[PDB]
Parts: sequence; structure tokens; C-alpha cells
Amino acid sequence: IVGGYTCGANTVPYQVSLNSGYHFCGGSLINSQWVVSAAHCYKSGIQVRLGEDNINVVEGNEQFISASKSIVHPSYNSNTLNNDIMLIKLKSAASLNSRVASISLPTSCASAGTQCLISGWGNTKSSGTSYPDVLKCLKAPILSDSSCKSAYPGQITSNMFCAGYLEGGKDSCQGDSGGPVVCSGKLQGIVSWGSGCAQKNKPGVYTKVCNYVSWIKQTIASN
Ligand SMILES: [Br-]
Ligand SMILES: [Br-]
Ligand SMILES: [Br-]
Ligand SMILES: [Br-]
Ligand SMILES: [Br-]
Ligand SMILES: [Br-]
Ligand SMILES: [Br-]
Ligand SMILES: [Br-]
Ligand SMILES: [Br-]
Ligand SMILES: [Br-]
Ligand SMILES: [Br-]
Ligand SMILES: [Br-]
Ligand SMILES: [Br-]
Ligand SMILES: [Br-]
Ligand SMILES: [Br-]
Ligand SMILES: [Br-]
Ligand SMILES: [Br-]
Ligand SMILES: [Br-]
Ligand SMILES: [Br-]
Ligand SMILES: [Br-]
Ligand SMILES: [Br-]
Ligand SMILES: [Br-]
Ligand SMILES: [Br-]
Ligand SMILES: [Br-]
Ligand SMILES: [Br-]
Ligand SMILES: [Ca+2]
Ligand code: NA
Ligand code: NA
Ligand code: NA
Ligand code: NA
Ligand code: NA
Ligand code: NA
Repeated sequence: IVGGYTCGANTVPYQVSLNSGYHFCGGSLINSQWVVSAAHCYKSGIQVRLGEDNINVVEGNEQFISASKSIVHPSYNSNTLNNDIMLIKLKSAASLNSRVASISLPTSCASAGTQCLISGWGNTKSSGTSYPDVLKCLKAPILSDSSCKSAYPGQITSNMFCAGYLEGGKDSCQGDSGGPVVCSGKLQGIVSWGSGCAQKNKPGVYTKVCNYVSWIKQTIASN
């Protein structure tokens, strides 16, 4: 997250860190058994880390649970990043509490102009590199589909939206991938892609979760 703020420990209780020896992506806890992330975050060997603030220090509220199954969307295209969503089932259920909690799925899509909260452990610099140890947060608006297309001609599908600031300076970044965009208490987006981070006229691009609710629910029901 570039241009954001320190969230505070456990103030984003649905935020997960995906670990394969090191943090590599975010995710969102949607019930005790299941996490939603980006398909481009797929790997074998995922350990889901819940209750994290400092990802490098045990602080006492963590739950470390191996993934049993990873389900990449059937129509995921890694060249176009269309359908950039994956479900991860936990080998055992999380213990839900005030610091480890699920985020509701949307019953309709959110509109342009809606403020959302985007969070993660990704890079905090637009030119440089610098990876934080504690969770970072950014409040940002959903952009118009027309502004999004104009920013990334030929690239924005019906399963994508933009959020952030056309001026630059405030965006998600590398290492935030797979994490949440929450608006009015519902998971509306997954950190998916962009051109660099926090560049002018290059806002973040997010998977449009509302298009996937039926697939999420049916897949959880059957797995
Ligand atoms: Br801060
Ligand atoms: Br739940
Ligand atoms: Br401790
Ligand atoms: Br486990
Ligand atoms: Br299973
Ligand atoms: Br397909
Ligand atoms: Br590819
Ligand atoms: Br292709
Ligand atoms: Br269990
Ligand atoms: Br507990
Ligand atoms: Br607690
Ligand atoms: Br639901
Ligand atoms: Br909703
Ligand atoms: Br809708
Ligand atoms: Br917000
Ligand atoms: Br910062
Ligand atoms: Br940093
Ligand atoms: Br729009
Ligand atoms: Br276009
Ligand atoms: Br909220
Ligand atoms: Br919330
Ligand atoms: Br959505
Ligand atoms: Br720039
Ligand atoms: Br679908
Ligand atoms: Br749906
Ligand atoms: Ca920790
Ligand atoms: Na990929
Ligand atoms: Na644990
Ligand atoms: Na495609
Ligand atoms: Na806003
Ligand atoms: Na830090
Ligand atoms: Na399309």
C-alpha cells in the first residue's frame, strides 16, 4: 500500500497473509473454513495466517492453518487477468473472535464514488521498494467504468473495476495482491493488477467480487 496509513493491530480482522515460507499475497476470510484471494496468487504449499499485524513477530493473536484445497476460477486467464479469483479451503476451521472474523459477500455491486478500505503488506513506495512488517490501509474510492477504461484501454473486462486516485500517490502495490477491498461492510474487490503502483492515470485494478458470489457459494457448498 502506497500512501496509506498503519491500520492498527487486528483492526482489519478478515485480512489474511498467505505464506509459503514468506508472505506472498493477501486474502480475505469469508467464513471459518474459506479464504478468497487472487488466482495470480496460486501456489502449492500455502499456509494461511490469520490474526496478523506484524508478519515477522508472533504477537499472540495469530492462527496458522494450512490450506487443504486451492480452487482457481475455471475461467481464469493469466494473460488478461480476467477472472482473477481463487478460493482456499483451510485444513481446520479458524476460531472466530473479535480479531479473526469473516467479511460478508456482497448482494449487489458497489457504485463508482463509493469509499472502500484496501489493505495489505505490500510495497509502500511508488519508485522504490520498502515492505512493511505491519498491516497498511488505504481508503479510496471506486472509479467510474469510463475513467477505468480510459486509463487502461483494451484491458478492463466486465469482471474488473478501478479504485484509487487518478492523480497518483495512493494505491495498492506488489505484495497486496489477493487482498481485500471492502465497501460498507462487504467484500467488493480483490487486489489484482495495475501499471506500476501509485502512478498518475494508472489506478489499481480489482476483481469485481459481486460477479462471483454464486460461484463462491456453490463451490463452498460442494467442497
Ligand atoms: Br501511519
Ligand atoms: Br462466518
Ligand atoms: Br506472544
Ligand atoms: Br492446519
Ligand atoms: Br478439505
Ligand atoms: Br471455462
Ligand atoms: Br500468463
Ligand atoms: Br490468452
Ligand atoms: Br475443523
Ligand atoms: Br478464539
Ligand atoms: Br480476540
Ligand atoms: Br453468503
Ligand atoms: Br451489497
Ligand atoms: Br448488481
Ligand atoms: Br472506508
Ligand atoms: Br507508508
Ligand atoms: Br515500509
Ligand atoms: Br460507472
Ligand atoms: Br476499452
Ligand atoms: Br465497512
Ligand atoms: Br467491515
Ligand atoms: Br464487487
Ligand atoms: Br507518476
Ligand atoms: Br462465475
Ligand atoms: Br453472482
Ligand atoms: Ca505476527
Ligand atoms: Na498467474
Ligand atoms: Na495456530
Ligand atoms: Na479473457
Ligand atoms: Na474515498
Ligand atoms: Na512497518
Ligand atoms: Na468483458
